[PDB]
Amino acid sequence: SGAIYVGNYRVVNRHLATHNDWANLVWEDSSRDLLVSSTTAQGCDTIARCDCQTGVYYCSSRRKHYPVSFSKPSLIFVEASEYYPARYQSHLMLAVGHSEPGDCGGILRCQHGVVGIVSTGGNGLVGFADVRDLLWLDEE
Ligand SMILES: COCc1cc(C(N)=O)no1
Ligand SMILES: [Zn+2]
Repeated sequence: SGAIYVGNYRVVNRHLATHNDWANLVWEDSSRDLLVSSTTAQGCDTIARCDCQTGVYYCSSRRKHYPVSFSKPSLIFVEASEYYPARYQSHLMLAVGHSEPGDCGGILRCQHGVVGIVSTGGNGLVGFADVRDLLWLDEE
């Protein structure tokens, strides 16, 4: 589990979005595993605006943050997980690291801020849903 709290937006994995999220929906995209909802209180996070390929992510299944190198966001085939069938996911970055389903929502960060959230795992990789292209998160 986990979210990004930027301005008055909550960014969650689409597959972990709650009824309140859907009832306060700003934007969602199944192909990216992302959903954004409204918040009453302003959040503490800053979104990275960069093309970094190194950062640090939180792995809840290890209670640890790990430094990783990651691929640029792309359209990637993802094998079946407990929460999605095998399918293509867009805007996905991969690193070598540990990720189980419950790790979804952990933040990947670089020197510029939040890069994305854990979205995929298995076979010794962790996949992150990028948010750095979502420039509208920084206003309004
Ligand atoms: C004026 O409150 C609007 C509102 C409600 C919510 C919510 N419940 O998620 N977020 O913003
Ligand atoms: Zn960066």
